Amino acid sequence: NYTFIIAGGGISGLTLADRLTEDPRVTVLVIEAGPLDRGEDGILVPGAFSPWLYFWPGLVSTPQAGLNNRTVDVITAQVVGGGSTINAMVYLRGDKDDYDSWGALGNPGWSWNSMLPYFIKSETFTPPSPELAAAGNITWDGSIRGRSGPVNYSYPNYFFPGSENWWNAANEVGLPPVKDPMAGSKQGVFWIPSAIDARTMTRSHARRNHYDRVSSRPNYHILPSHLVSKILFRGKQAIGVSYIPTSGGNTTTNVYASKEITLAAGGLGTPKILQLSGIGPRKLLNELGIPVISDLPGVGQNLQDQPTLTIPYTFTNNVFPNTDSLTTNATYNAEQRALYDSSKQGAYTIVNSLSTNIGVMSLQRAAPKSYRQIIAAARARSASLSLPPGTDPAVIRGYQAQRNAILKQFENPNVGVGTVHWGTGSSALVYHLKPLSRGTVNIRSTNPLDAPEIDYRTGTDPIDAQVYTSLFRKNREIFNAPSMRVLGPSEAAPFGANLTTDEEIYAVMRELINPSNAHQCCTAAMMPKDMGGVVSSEQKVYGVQGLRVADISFWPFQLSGSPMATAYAGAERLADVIKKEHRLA
Ligand SMILES: Cc1cc2c(cc1C)N(C[C@H](O)[C@H](O)[C@H](O)COP(=O)(O)OP(=O)(O)OC[C@H]1O[C@@H](n3cnc4c(N)ncnc43)[C@H](O)[C@@H]1O)c1[nH]c(=O)[nH]c(=O)c1N2
Ligand SMILES: *[C@@H]1O[C@H](CO)[C@@H](O[C@@H]2O[C@H](CO)[C@@H](O)[C@H](O)[C@H]2NC(C)=O)[C@H](O)[C@H]1NC(C)=O
Ligand SMILES: *[C@@H]1O[C@H](CO)[C@@H](O)[C@H](O)[C@H]1NC(C)=O
Ligand SMILES: *[C@@H]1O[C@H](CO)[C@@H](O)[C@H](O)[C@H]1NC(C)=O
Ligand SMILES: *[C@@H]1O[C@H](CO)[C@@H](O)[C@H](O)[C@H]1NC(C)=O
Ligand SMILES: *[C@@H]1O[C@H](CO)[C@@H](O)[C@H](O)[C@H]1NC(C)=O
Ligand SMILES: *[C@@H]1O[C@H](CO)[C@@H](O)[C@H](O)[C@H]1NC(C)=O
Ligand SMILES: O=[N+]([O-])c1ccc(O)c(O)c1
Ligand SMILES: O=[N+]([O-])c1ccc(O)c(O)c1
Ligand SMILES: [Cl-]
Ligand SMILES: [Mg+2]
Ligand SMILES: [Mg+2]
Ligand code: NA
Repeated sequence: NYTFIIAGGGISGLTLADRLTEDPRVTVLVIEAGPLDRGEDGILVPGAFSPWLYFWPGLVSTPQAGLNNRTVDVITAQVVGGGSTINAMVYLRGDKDDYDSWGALGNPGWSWNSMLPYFIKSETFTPPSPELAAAGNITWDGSIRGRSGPVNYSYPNYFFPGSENWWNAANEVGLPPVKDPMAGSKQGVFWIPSAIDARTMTRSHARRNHYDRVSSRPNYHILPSHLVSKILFRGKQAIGVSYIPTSGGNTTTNVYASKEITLAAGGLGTPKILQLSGIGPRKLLNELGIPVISDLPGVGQNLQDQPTLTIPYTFTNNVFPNTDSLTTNATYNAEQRALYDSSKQGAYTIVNSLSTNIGVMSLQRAAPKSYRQIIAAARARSASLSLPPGTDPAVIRGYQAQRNAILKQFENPNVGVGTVHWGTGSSALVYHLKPLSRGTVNIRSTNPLDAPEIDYRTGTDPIDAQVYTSLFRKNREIFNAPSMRVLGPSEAAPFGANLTTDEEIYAVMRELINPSNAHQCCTAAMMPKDMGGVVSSEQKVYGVQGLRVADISFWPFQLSGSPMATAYAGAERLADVIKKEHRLA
C-alpha cells in the first residue's frame, strides 16, 4: 500500500505529492494519464511554444446552443505537470474578492488574507534587469511576491517595440499602469508575469518544480501513462483506486492507500472518476447502472471556462520587429534563435505569438456609461433561467449564490471581468473572465476509456454577450487611440469599423468566440452540500471519508485572472490541511 494515492499528476497533484513526501514516513503514488515530457524545445523554450504536443486526444464539445450550435475541439493537458507543461506560462493571482467570495459562499478559512501566505510560499520571483524594468515600465511589490518557493517566475528579457504603442494607447483610454497585478487588484495594464526560470529562460512547469526537484525521494512514486478508472471503498471509506493503461489495454489493477485518496484529475477528469465511482447525480448513475455511494447532484455541474476572441487586423505602418516577424522573416527568426542559443536574449524569451503586457478591466472600467444597465438586466433575471429546467434545486441554489457574488463583483471597481492583449502582430485577444453561463461534463457510459459529454454552454446566459460586447468595444478604443493609430491598424473581416451596433458586432462574436482557454474549472465545487456542492471547506467529498478534490474542479467560480498561480497555491494550502489532520511532519 501507499499512505496517499493521487489521481492526476498535474499542477495540483504534483504540488501536493511534493509537500506530503517532505515527511519520509509518508509514501505517495501519483497516477498520471500522460507520459513524462522529453524536455522538447516546444515545451522548454518560450518562443518555440508547441502546446499541442500533449493535448488530451478525442475530446469534442456538444453543439454549443449559445454559439450557433458550433462544436469545438476540447483542449486540456495529458502529461506529467498537467496544464503547466503546455500552458502559455501566464502567472497571475486572482483579485482579493475572488477568494473572499469563495469564503462567503460558506467556506471557513477561505479569503485573500488566508491565501496570501500560500501564494508567497509557492514561488520564487526573479526581478527583471533594471534597464528592462525602466524601459519597459515593469513594476512589482517585492513584499507580496515569494522569494523561497519552488515555482520560478519572472519576465521575458525583451519586448517588441509595438508593445510601447499599445501601452500608451491603453493609458489614453482609461487603462492605467498597475503597480503589481499580484497585489489583489489589476485595474489597467501591466507586464505579464511568466512561469520561467530566469537562469536558463526555460519553462518552470510542475514536472520540474514539484517533481524533478525532489525526485531523489524514494517515497514519491509516479506512474505515468495510466488512468485512475475507479475509487475503491470499504463502506463509505475510500481505500484505493483501480487503474488501467491510458492506451486501452484490457488490464486493470487495484492499489490501496492507508490514509486518503486525492483527486487531482482536472476540471474534465475529476468529475468522471467520481461519477464512475458512484459519486454523482443519482439520475445519471441510475441510468448507467452505477451503484450510488454518494448522491451529489453537483458532480459534473457548474463547468466554467474563460472564453476567448481573436480579432484580426491589417496595418499600413506596423513597426519592425514584431511577433509576426518570427513567422514571415526567416532571417529575423534565425538571428533571434541564434541570439537565444548564445546569450539567452531576445524574442525567444517571450511565449510564441504573445507580447509582454496586458490589460484587465472591471465592468465599470469597460462600460462606464452602461454597466448599471447590464447589472440591472442580470439582477432582474432569475438565476434558474441560466440552467435547464429540472436542474437539481440544490445546484440552482448554489448557482444563485455564485451569481449574487459575481453581480457584487460587477459593481466593484477593483474586480476584473475581461482582458485585452495585443501580440504585436495580426490579431488582438479579448478574454471574458467572469461568465455567468454554466456548463456540464458527464460520463456517457461505464467504459473508463470513453470521453465524457462536455457542454460548455457558452453564451447561454444572455448577460455574457452584453459584458463581452463591452470588452470588444474597449479593445476598439485602444486600437483607435493616438499611440496605435500611428501604426495604421484596421479591423479585418469578419470584423470591421463598419460594424457599429451591438447587434452587428455580437453576430460576428457568436461565430468566432472560443468557449475555452483550457481554464476548465468548478465541476466538483467547494460549496455547502445544500447548495449543490461536492466538497467541504476542507475539500472532502460529501458522504464519504478519506477522499478529497485538489484540482480546480473544487473552485466555486472563475477568477479575475488565469488559474495556474492559484492551482499551485491552493495545493500548497491543501498540503498543510492534510498534514494537520494526519499529524504529519
Ligand atoms: C494549452 C493550455 C494553455 C493554458 C492553460 C492550459 C492549457 C492546457 N492554462 C490553464 C491551467 O494550466 C490549468 O487551469 C491548470 O493546469 C489546472 O491545474 P489542475 O491541477 O486543476 O489540472 P491539470 O490539467 O494541471 O492536471 C490534471 C491532470 O490529470 C490527468 N488526468 C486526467 N484524468 C486522469 C485520470 N482519470 N487518471 C489519471 N490522470 C488523469 C491529466 O492528464 C492532467 O495531467 C493556463 N493557465 C494560466 O494561468 N496561464 C496560462 O498561460 C494558461 N494557458
Ligand atoms: C528558482 O527558485 C529557487 C527557490 O528559491 C532558487 O533556488 C535557490 O537558488 C539559490 C542560488 O542557486 C540557492 O542558493 C538556494 O539555496 C536555492 N533555494 C532553494 C530552496 O532551492 C532558484 O535560484 C530560482 N531561480 C532563479 C533564477 O532565481
Ligand atoms: C441550434 O439547434 C437547435 C436544435 O437542436 C435549433 O432549435 C436552433 O434553432 C439552432 N440554433 C441556431 C443558431 O441555428
Ligand atoms: C513607459 O511609460 C512611459 C510613461 O507613460 C511612456 O512614455 C513609455 O512610452 C512607456 N514605455 C513602454 C515600453 O511601455
Ligand atoms: C478483458 O479480459 C477479461 C478476462 O479475460 C475478458 O473477460 C474480457 O472479455 C476482456 N475485455 C475486452 C474488452 O477485451
Ligand atoms: C528581416 O529581418 C532582418 C534581421 O533582423 C532585417 O535586417 C530585415 O530588414 C528584415 N526584412 C524585412 C523585409 O523586414
Ligand atoms: C465592411 O468592412 C469589411 C471589413 O473590411 C468588408 O469585408 C466589407 O466589404 C465592408 N462592408 C461593406 C458593405 O462595404
Ligand atoms: O481551449 N482552447 O480552445 C485552447 C486553449 C489554449 C490553446 O493553446 C489552444 O490551442 C486551444
Ligand atoms: O490578466 N489576466 O487577468 C488574465 C490574463 C490571461 C488570461 O488567460 C486570463 O484568464 C486572465
Ligand atoms: Cl513516460
Ligand atoms: Mg537582477
Ligand atoms: Mg515608468
Ligand atoms: Na538582458
